[PDB]
Parts: sequence; structure tokens; C-alpha cells
Amino acid sequence: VALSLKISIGNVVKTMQFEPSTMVYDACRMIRERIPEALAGPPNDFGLFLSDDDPKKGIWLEAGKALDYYMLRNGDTMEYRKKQRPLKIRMLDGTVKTIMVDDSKTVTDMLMTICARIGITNHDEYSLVRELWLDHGRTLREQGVEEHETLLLRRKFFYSDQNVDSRDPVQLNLLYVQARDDILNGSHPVSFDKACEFAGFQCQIQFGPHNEQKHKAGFLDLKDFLPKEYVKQKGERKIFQAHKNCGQMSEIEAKVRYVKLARSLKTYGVSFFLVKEKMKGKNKLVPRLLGITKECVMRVDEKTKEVIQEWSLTNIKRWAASPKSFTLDFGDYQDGYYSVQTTEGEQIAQLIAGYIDI
Repeated sequence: VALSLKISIGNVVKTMQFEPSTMVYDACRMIRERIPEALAGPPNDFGLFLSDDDPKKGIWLEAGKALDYYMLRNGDTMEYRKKQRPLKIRMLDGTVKTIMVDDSKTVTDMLMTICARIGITNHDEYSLVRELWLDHGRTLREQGVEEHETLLLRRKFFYSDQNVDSRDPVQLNLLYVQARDDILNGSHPVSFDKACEFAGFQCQIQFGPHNEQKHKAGFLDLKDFLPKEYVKQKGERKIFQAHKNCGQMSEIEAKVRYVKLARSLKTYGVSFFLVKEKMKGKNKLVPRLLGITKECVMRVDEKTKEVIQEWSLTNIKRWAASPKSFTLDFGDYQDGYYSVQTTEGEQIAQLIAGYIDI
């Protein structure tokens, strides 16, 4: 009724007899009394390990369990193996530190050990991330992480303001979809540079961190990532440099950065109309974007989205629509009406009237 188990240590294999109820912690002691190789380091740096052809499936025995918890049988082998191994962690400043960690611990337990060595007490404001997602309640080993891999130390993201809250993913996703769709469909006009910035975050959100082997030329369908007017361009390299610049940023940080970026623009929350300006004495017309808000009218370059002129709504003296044009009269504020060619004049006139009313 004794269990006869082969103990492997280095190149030694010695069969020892154990009662099936022997606690692992006592079994380790027993081994340390009999094989000098077992004394290579302190007891807490070693344990018993059952290997598997799949390295992911080898398991460390728990000190406080009995051997028979593990269903051990006569002729099985247990390895008395060092738990401590060196793990490369990327710090926040980009440098890489090599820290001794216990292979039998969960990611969470290691992270606590890691933080304490570098002087961080709030270990739960951090997570570890892999270099090509880790459950922090499982071990690195069982998740297929190989010992030569570097992990990154990443601070959990928190941001909130009057507009967005990183703690409420549902609401955040509503605001992100709205801002993104308005940008993709041209409702919110943006420069090419800003479109490509937005699309970098979009890539981060849809694909995760940039992967140079997979996220290569011709990977994106640019019609899904840029306003139409920018598809006829070399946008992909610009988008991927923005994507890359996101590093290991979480999906929620990326959404928050997208929404804040959209709200920072002069053009955000403005109702836009695509109109044309007549050029005196010439046939050409010049496209322009005309924007209206509760506080102002803006004249915006159709290409660059620069605001080239702006007026307060309180400066309008009168305004007039016809079936082909729309005209603003600013009276003594400036010399000359602003008139534009458009078939949407009634609708512009109506938006203005509504704002002036209040």
C-alpha cells in the first residue's frame, strides 16, 4: 500500500516509497534527506512536478495536498525541479528587466512579486501582456507561454469626463460608433491626416496591436477605414504608422482616444452642407463646406477642412434662400454678403432660423 515512485533530479532517478496520504510538503522533505542534488537550493525554490509531452500540461504539486490527490501509482515519476525561472518583462520606459518568478504561480501572483521588486504597491492597477491575451488566474505555462518570451507591464487605463467614461463599455461603444460613422460617412468632415489618425485607432480596436507580418500592404479595405474622398489616396502606410503608434493600447483606451480626438476638432458637432462659390467673371465654381451651429457659421475648405472664415450667429442681419443659392447678410459687420450656390438653401435657412429663434 505504499506508493513506489521514481524521483527524478537532474540525472539521478531514485525510487522511493511514500504513504499515499503523504503531504507533498513532507514528500519534498523526504527527498531532501536522501539525495544531495536535492539540496541545490532552498526548499521553497523547489517542488514536485509531473511532466507531460505537452509542456503546457505539466503540473506542479501543491504543498498542502496529499500525493494520492493526484492519482499517483506505482512506477510513476515525479521530478524534484526548481520552480524559479527568469522572466523578461518590458517596463513602462521600454527597458527590459529579468525577474525571478515561480513557474507554479498564476500570472496575478507573479505580477505581485514583480511589482514589489520594482517598488510598485498597487499591483492591481497593472497587467501583463504577451508579444503575440493572458488569463491572470492561470499560469503562464498552461497558457502556452514559452520561457524565452518577453511580457509587457501595462497600466490599466481609466479616463472619464463630462462626455465619456472608460468604466461603462456599453456607453463608450455607443459614442465610439457614432463618432466613427460620422467620420466614415463624411457627416463630420476631417483632414486626411486626421482621418488616418482615426483609422489607426479603428485598426487598434478591430485588430488589436499592430502586427507587421499580418498588417501589410493591401490588408485593409480602405473604404471601411477612411472617408470616401480619401480612398483615392496612399492612406494605408499612414494608417498603419498610426496603428503602430498605438502600441499595446487596450480597445477601450483606443475608443476613448477616438472619441476625445473627434470632440477636439472645430468641426465636431457641426451641421455641414457642401456648396459652391461663384468666382467673379469666370465659369469655375469653388467647392466649400458650410457649417452651422447654435453659435456660429463656418466656411470650411472642402479639401483640408481648414476653417477659413467664421461668423457669430448674432452677426447675421438677414439671410435668404432661393432654389439655387443661399445668402448671408452680416450688415455692418462686414463689407459684402456671403452667397453660395446650393440646392439646399431652404434647409440651411431653416436650421439658421431655428438657432436664431433662441
